[PDB]
Amino acid sequence: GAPPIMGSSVYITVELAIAVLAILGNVLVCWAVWLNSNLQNVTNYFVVSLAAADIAVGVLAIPFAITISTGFCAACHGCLFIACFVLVLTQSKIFSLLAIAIDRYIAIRIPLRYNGLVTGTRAKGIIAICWVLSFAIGLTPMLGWNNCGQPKEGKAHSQGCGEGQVACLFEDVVPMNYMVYFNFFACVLVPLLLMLGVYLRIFLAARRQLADLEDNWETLNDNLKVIEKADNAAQVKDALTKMRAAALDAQKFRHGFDILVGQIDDALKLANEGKVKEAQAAAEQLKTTRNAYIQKYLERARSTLQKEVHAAKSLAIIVGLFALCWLPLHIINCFTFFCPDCSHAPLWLMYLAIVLSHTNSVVNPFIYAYRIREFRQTFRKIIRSHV
Ligand SMILES: Cc1c(C#N)cccc1-c1cc(-c2cn(Cc3cccc(C(C)(C)O)n3)nn2)nc(N)n1
Ligand SMILES: CC(C)CCC[C@@H](C)[C@H]1CC[C@H]2[C@@H]3CC=C4C[C@@H](O)CC[C@]4(C)[C@H]3CC[C@]12C
Ligand SMILES: CC(C)CCC[C@@H](C)[C@H]1CC[C@H]2[C@@H]3CC=C4C[C@@H](O)CC[C@]4(C)[C@H]3CC[C@]12C
Ligand SMILES: CC(C)CCC[C@@H](C)[C@H]1CC[C@H]2[C@@H]3CC=C4C[C@@H](O)CC[C@]4(C)[C@H]3CC[C@]12C
Ligand SMILES: CCCCCCCC/C=C\CCCCCCCC(=O)O
Repeated sequence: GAPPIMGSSVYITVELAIAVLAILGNVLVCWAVWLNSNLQNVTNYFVVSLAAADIAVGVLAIPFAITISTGFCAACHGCLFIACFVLVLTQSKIFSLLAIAIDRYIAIRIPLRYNGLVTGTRAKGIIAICWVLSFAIGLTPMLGWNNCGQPKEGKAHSQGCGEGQVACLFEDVVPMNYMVYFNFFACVLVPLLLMLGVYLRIFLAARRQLADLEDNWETLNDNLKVIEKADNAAQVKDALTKMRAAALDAQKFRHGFDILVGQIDDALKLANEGKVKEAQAAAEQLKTTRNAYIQKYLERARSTLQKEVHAAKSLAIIVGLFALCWLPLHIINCFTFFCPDCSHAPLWLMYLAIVLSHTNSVVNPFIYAYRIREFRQTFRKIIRSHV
């Protein structure tokens, strides 16, 4: 067996590199929100809670991980705390991520009421409430769901540990049924699936709204055809009534729809009197209102929904990379736990899976920079002005 300090040295050098980049990158996220009022919306308060958790990974959870890989003699419950602290920070990120998905779902489903429902003061109260539950979830082992009542006394002796001490190792003190049933299944997988449902519902909503617009637009332009090409009064009235509801429905900028419906009322009135050619010609005045007001709403509405879709995809990539960085390690615990006949994943793979999970704390800054113009532009200023 190769001197264990050769593998540890690599693992540790890598952990530190990752802690450095987690700190830098998420500091930049915070500095960017601090400085650009275009980034000071509720959604980004959760971005900031997320970046704080990732700063805390680099400043505390990674040094803790390095520590608890040595097996050092430690009081069992102090071992548990350096083992479990990172579970808190991770739970924090899961709640931020879920909050964000719900925020954008409210934003696209009821845009009209979002600013009176989703306020900065309520966001901050939700964040605080989430941090406190994260401490309760990730430190639950401290409350007694732990292996400190059944230490490995042979192992503690072979290391000369004091009395009451254990060799301090994540899997020796944190029970694996906590890690699998409670943490993984219930505190991680259930929320990720929820977030999956929510982003589903967001994309469906957006897809339905865009079609509604495109329908309303076609109701508008086809019912005109029916008018130009009629020779009967009632044909004109019928086609106009179907433009008016499709106009009021799209209304749900004002000069544009006032004129439009008013001109439709104008033409409806003419058509009820049997003035076919006089209604057909008043209808034609609508086309002028279409080109100048309605088609510009169609397009800005389309543009806003495409931006929400693009934004929601950017945030779902954050959640997928969270899942990618953490599932291997969860999957390993599931084998450790459910297959006592299987050999334990080898050390080298544990190294790989642990460092992989920690790299998640580096990736969010890059997503913002690659996918969110306002962040990317801010990031450039901060770098230039303070190289
Ligand atoms: C925390 C967590 C979460 C969260 N949040 C989610 C899923 C799984 C885990 C998680 C984490 C760790 C772990 C172990 N170490 C210290 C360390 C470093 C290098 C090598 C070694 C040895 C002794 C070789 O095993 N041990 N750091 N994290 N171990 C396990 N099974 N699960
Ligand atoms: C604000 C931040 C920097 C505070 C950080 C405090 C951290 C590093 C402290 C608080 C609790 C501490 C632990 C409490 C108890 C023990 C048991 C002892 O046998 C070995 C050290 C160990 C495991 C400590 C390690 C350091 C520790 C984790
Ligand atoms: C989420 C994406 C990246 C997929 C990740 C799947 C990974 C974690 C899977 C693929 C193959 C798996 C390994 C296959 C075989 C063994 C041997 C067994 O004795 C312990 C589990 C162990 C060591 C598995 C650990 C988890 C593993 C490495
Ligand atoms: C959406 C997906 C990623 C959710 C997570 C899937 C998890 C729960 C699945 C993926 C593959 C599964 C493992 C496949 C094989 C074995 C070996 C068996 O002897 C014990 C169960 C165990 C260890 C399974 C446990 C559950 C498992 C780890
Ligand atoms: C913004 C910071 C939020 C502060 C949250 C503090 C709430 C902590 C909630 C439950 C913690 C449960 C674990 C208690 C550790 C006790 C240590 C011991 O057992 O010796």
